[PDB]
Order: sequence, then structure tokens, then C-alpha cells
Amino acid sequence: MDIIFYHPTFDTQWWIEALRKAIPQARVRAWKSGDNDSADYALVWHPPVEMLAGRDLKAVFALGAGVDSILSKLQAHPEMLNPSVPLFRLEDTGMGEQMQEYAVSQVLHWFRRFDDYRIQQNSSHWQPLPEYHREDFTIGILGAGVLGSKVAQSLQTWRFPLRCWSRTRKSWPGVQSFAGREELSAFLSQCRVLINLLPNTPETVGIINQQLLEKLPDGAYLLNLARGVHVVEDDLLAALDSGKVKGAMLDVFNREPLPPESPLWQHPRVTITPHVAAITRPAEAVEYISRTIAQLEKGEKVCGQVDRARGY
Amino acid sequence: MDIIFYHPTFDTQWWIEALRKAIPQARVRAWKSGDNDSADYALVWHPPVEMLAGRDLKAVFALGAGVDSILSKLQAHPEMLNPSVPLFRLEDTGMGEQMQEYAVSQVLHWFRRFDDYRIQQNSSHWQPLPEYHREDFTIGILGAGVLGSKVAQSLQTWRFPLRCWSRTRKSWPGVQSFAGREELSAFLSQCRVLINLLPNTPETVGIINQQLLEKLPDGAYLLNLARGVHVVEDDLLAALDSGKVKGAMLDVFNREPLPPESPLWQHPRVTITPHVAAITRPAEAVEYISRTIAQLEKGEKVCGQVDRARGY
Ligand SMILES: NC(=O)c1ccc[n+]([C@@H]2O[C@H](COP(=O)([O-])OP(=O)(O)OC[C@H]3O[C@@H](n4cnc5c(N)ncnc54)[C@H](OP(=O)(O)O)[C@@H]3O)[C@@H](O)[C@H]2O)c1
Ligand SMILES: NC(=O)c1ccc[n+]([C@@H]2O[C@H](COP(=O)([O-])OP(=O)(O)OC[C@H]3O[C@@H](n4cnc5c(N)ncnc54)[C@H](OP(=O)(O)O)[C@@H]3O)[C@@H](O)[C@H]2O)c1
Ligand SMILES: O=C(O)CCC(=O)C(=O)O
Ligand SMILES: O=C(O)CCC(=O)C(=O)O
Repeated sequence: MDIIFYHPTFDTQWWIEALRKAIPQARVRAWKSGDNDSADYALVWHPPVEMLAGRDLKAVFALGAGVDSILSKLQAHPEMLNPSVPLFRLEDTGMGEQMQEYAVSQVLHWFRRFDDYRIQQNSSHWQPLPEYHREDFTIGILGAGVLGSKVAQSLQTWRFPLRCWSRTRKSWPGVQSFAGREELSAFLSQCRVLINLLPNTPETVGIINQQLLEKLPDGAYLLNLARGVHVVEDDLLAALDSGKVKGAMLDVFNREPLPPESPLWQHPRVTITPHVAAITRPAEAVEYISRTIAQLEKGEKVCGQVDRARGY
Repeated sequence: MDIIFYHPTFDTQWWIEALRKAIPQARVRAWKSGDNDSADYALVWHPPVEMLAGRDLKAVFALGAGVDSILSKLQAHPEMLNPSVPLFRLEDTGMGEQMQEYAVSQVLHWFRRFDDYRIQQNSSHWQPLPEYHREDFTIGILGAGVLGSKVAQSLQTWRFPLRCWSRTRKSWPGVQSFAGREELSAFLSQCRVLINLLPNTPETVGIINQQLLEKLPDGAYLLNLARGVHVVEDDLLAALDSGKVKGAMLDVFNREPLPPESPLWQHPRVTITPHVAAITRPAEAVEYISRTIAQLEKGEKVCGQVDRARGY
């Protein structure tokens, strides 16, 4: 078999060699413009149209969890990827644990009032503060997928009340499952902490806006680990300035890098990371891809597949 | 039975009523100066000498995990507590989980470089940073007791390499046990994070000093959750200023409240909480005390007992 590989910034030579060793019968090459030779599988991130157009590939693997970029490019360029070609993404491959590390750390940080103690420390002021209680710190996960479930599981360990929101009902024993737009209001009503692990799709753009934020309990917290387009940043700033939202930690933004003129940078209740919440671990990704190709060859059901009609 | 209760600041009336309901055969009263009536058990925190002197109690329960204060008072006033009287403390009673919340949150905070991203955010500067790896983030727990073990267990969940230090060897399957002063140097050599959960005893005063800190790996972190006397604060500041220690989070200090002139307050790499890492949960404490008294009455082995000769 023949594999073409393309990634705009990863260690391309490292990946080729690691793919060759995991799939020794395979010829792996980096894709460059003009290369119209045969290929069975394409491993891509932000690929140019030309890499895929007209190719009858056995599969394409997007080298990330999110596929909003490749799918929006296919919408604008329907000739890029034949409907015959199955599209896969990276499920977990280390990003699950990475989202658990980020979420658990910051949820506990807020639950233990480290933000308030930092403010008081800035004035050299010693003052024990009242403890928060788990019954008032219900956590809601917007999005209940591969990463959402992982974050829910790790927070349940700490005995926080937990709820999740998705399109379809979930069966997680101690997590209250809300489903659909008709249940979103009820889901938000108790979310002391709101964690966003949704995909970017046309149905979810701008979902974290003024109307959503004002349904939250007072003194709520926002963790945006998904996509910048999910949040209307001026609406968030207004809810931070009114005291509706006590704190927001944001890893993703409508424009990346976040422009220096954004008021989010210096807002006292905002914490910013530069889109680093969860990156695939190359060796786990090479193992996921090699195992998935082997399953495709054997006719075993795989499920890590993108549905172009639903958008994720 | 008769129980006298004394605590300088807790909700005394709440505790009396809760003890009455957990031990309905018991007469519970708040101790005031001049009260020389009989008593079988004393529940105390920072008690005056007069409360205990000359009393042949069946047991005294110190209402905290640490007993350095009561034991140093008994040293200065040997008449305060007859050697006949067994002394107990609060084992866990909720403080285990509270130490896990604090430690896990801040270890993950440092592991994910949230401290560096905060510095960069202060300048509106966007810059993904290299990931740290678990093999370079060995965590050492100074003290391997009721709370030390709980913290070790919760950090093992995150797959950090783990080691502990105590007087006696431990058998925790994935935690390397170091024991005694003769093994302290070797224990420190790999501690990227040093977590202090030792008791204050004459043998441990000032143990975190210049000689200990310089045995740590470069860019180490310090979490002091135990007693302020364990740390020589000027030595810590020097290791923070030389870059030996990248960050210190401190809940306890040689003088409490930490005086405003301490350079720790405004040091950029120091985080301060006002001795709030783990407070006993009254209802768990009343359950621990009532169950321990019942076991004493039935002749069942109890072990939560202070050893006045060893000092803890
Ligand atoms: N560094 C970073 O910040 C970073 C890294 C990796 C991933 N991410 C983000 O995380 C996202 C999720 O990854 P994942 O692997 O967890 O995706 P996933 O397994 O596909 O899970 C997506 C979940 O979102 C829910 N969802 C989709 N559309 C919805 C709608 N209209 N209403 C309600 N719920 C909806 C789905 O519901 P059903 O279960 O009912 O289908 C599903 O539970 C990615 O899309 C990416 O944007 C960010
Ligand atoms: N809010 C707060 O900040 C807060 C709250 C609660 C407790 N604390 C502190 O936490 C401490 C520990 O509580 P705990 O219940 O875990 O106590 P513990 O169960 O008695 O554990 C103490 C541990 O320290 C070790 N140790 C004692 N002396 C030592 C020495 N000379 N060299 C090496 N190791 C030594 C002991 O070793 P062995 O196991 O070999 O005996 C033991 O493992 C308390 O003393 C208190 O100061 C702080
Ligand atoms: O988009 C990226 O920069 C990689 C991390 C991510 O968000 C994803 O895997 O979808
Ligand atoms: O000493 C206190 O203020 C209570 C918390 C503590 O450190 C202990 O339980 O020993």
C-alpha cells in the first residue's frame, strides 16, 4: 500500500518513519504539489484541495480531533473529496487524558477559590474564605463525545454533580443526560461550571452567547476547550463585567492568535492558553491509524468515522 | 458518660448537639474556666492547661490532624495531661480528600505550564510552549502518613512517577519508599515536585532549608501543606530568586497570619493560601470520635493514637 502524508507544521520526517515501522508493507511519502502518483490512504491536516481532488482513496485520516476545517473546505470545494472516500479523525490518541488534566486542574482551582486567594495575595491580605460545597458546584459538559465523556469521568471521581448535553441521550450512570435544543435551557439552569467540548458545526456556531450565559447560575465559570466560534466574545465579556460569570478559562478564540487588542487578554477574570489544551500524541496517532487501516482491511467495524451530512 | 468540649473558634453549640445525637447516652458540655466537675472524655483544640490538669480522663481527642501544639504545651506543662491518658487526633475526617484536591490541582497547573502562560498573558503574548513529560516530573511526598498516602494515591491516577519519604518503609506498589535521614539525599535528587505532609516535631523543624533545596532538580516546585516551621523562608526565597525553584505554593508559615512585610507575598513565583488546605469536616469528625469511643468501650484495637515519645 501507498500512503501520502501532509501536515503544515508537524515533524513530517518523524511521522513517515514511524508510519513505515508500524505498517512495514507500506510505502509512505510526504505529499508535495504536483504529486499525482497513486495512493491508497491520505493522512492530512489543512490539506490543499489539490492533494485530494480526483483521488479514489480507500480512506482519509484527518490528523486531529476537530474536522470543522476540512469539512468547511469540502463544502467550498466539493471536488476535493469524492463521497466514495471515508473520512476518519483522531479519536482520543492522548487528547482524552490531556482534556482531563486541564479541566480537573482548573475546576479544582475554582472550587478551592484559588482565584480569590490570588486577588487577596496581590494586596498582601490574609483572609480565610468560606468553603464551597459540591452540591452548589454542579458541572455541565456541553458535548458528550470522546472527550466530553473522558472529562465527565474524571470529574465524577471528585464527586461533583455532573450533567451533559448532546444531540442523543447518554447512559452514564451518575451523569444527567440532556439532549437537544429543547432541553438546553434546563441543562444550563444548574451549571455552576460549564465545560465546552462541542465540535464546530453550523448548528453550534455562536451557541455561547448572551442568551445562554444569562441562563447560568450566578457566579458561574466557563471553560472553553472546543472552538473559538462557539463563544460570542463580547457577550462573555459583558457577563464577566456584570458578575454573572466569576471566571473564564479559554484555550480557543474566534481569531487565533488572539489579537493583542482583545479585552480578554487583560480582563482580571479571564485565563488564556494559546490553543494547547489537547494535541494528539504522534505515537498514539500512528497506533490508532495503523490499527484502523488493519481493521478496514479485515472487514471489522470501525466507528471513528466522520459523517459529512451531520457535520462531525 | 461525660464529655467536655473546647475549641477557640469552631461552632461550639453545633458540635455539642451533634455529639449528643451521635452518642445519646452522653452528657456533653462546653468547658469554661473553673469547671472542675467530672468528665470521661475531652475534645480539645489549643486547650488551656487548666482544662486537663489533674483529670484522669479515659481519652483526649485533639480536634485536628496536627498535634504539635498540644504536645509542645504538654512538654512545657507536664502536669497538664497524665501519662495514663491516651491522646487521639483526627485521622482524615475529610482532610484526605481536601489535600488531594489542593495537590492535584496545583501539580497539574504546573505540569501544564499554566504559570508560564499566565506570565505571557500578562503581556498579551501568544506563544505555545513545549510540553512537559511525566518522566521528568517525578513527585516526592515528604511524609507518608494518612494524608501523604492519600495525596500519593490521587497523583498515581495521573501516572506521575512517585516517591515518598518517612521513618519506616512503605509498601505502596508503584511508589518508591525512602526511609530515614540516610536516604533523604537520594529521595530528593529526582523530586521535580516536593510535597510536604510531615508533622511538626523537633526532628523535622527547618528541614526544608538551603541544603535540602539545592539537592532538588533544577526548576523544581514546592507545595508546603504541613507546618510553617518546616521551611526556612529566606532559604526558599533565595532558591526562588536563583531559578532553582520555579514555583512555590504555601499554605502555612512560620508566623500566621504571614506578616505583610514578608517578601513571599509579592514574590512572582509564590502562591499563598491562609492555612486552609484541609480543615476537618465537623460531621466526619463527630462520626470518627463517636466510633472511636465505641471501639475503646468494646476493647477493639484503635490505632489513631498519638505517641508522645516519638512526637506525633
Ligand atoms: N486543543 C483543543 O482545544 C482541542 C483539541 C481537541 C479537540 N478539540 C475540540 O473538541 C471537539 C470534540 O472532540 P470529540 O472527539 O469529543 O468529538 P465527538 O466525539 O464527535 O463528540 C462531539 C459531541 O458533541 C455533540 N454535538 C454535536 N453537535 C451537537 C448539537 N448540535 N447539539 C448538541 N450536541 C452536539 C455530539 O452529540 P452526540 O453524541 O449526540 O452525537 C457529541 O456528543 C472537537 O470537535 C474539537 O473542536 C479541541
Ligand atoms: N491545613 C493544613 O495545612 C493541614 C491540615 C491537616 C494536617 N496538616 C499537617 O499534616 C501533617 C500530617 O498529617 P497526617 O495525618 O498525614 O500525619 P501522619 O498520619 O502521622 O503521617 C506523618 C508521616 O510523617 C512521617 N514522619 C514523621 N517524622 C518523621 C521524620 N523524622 N522523618 C521522616 N518522616 C517522618 C511519618 O513516618 P512513619 O509513617 O514512618 O511514621 C509519617 O509517615 C500534620 O502533622 C499537620 O501538620 C496540615
Ligand atoms: O487544531 C489544532 O491546533 C490541534 C488540536 C485540536 O484542536 C484538534 O485536534 O482538533
Ligand atoms: O491547624 C488548623 O488551623 C487546622 C488544620 C490543620 O492544620 C490540622 O488539622 O492540623
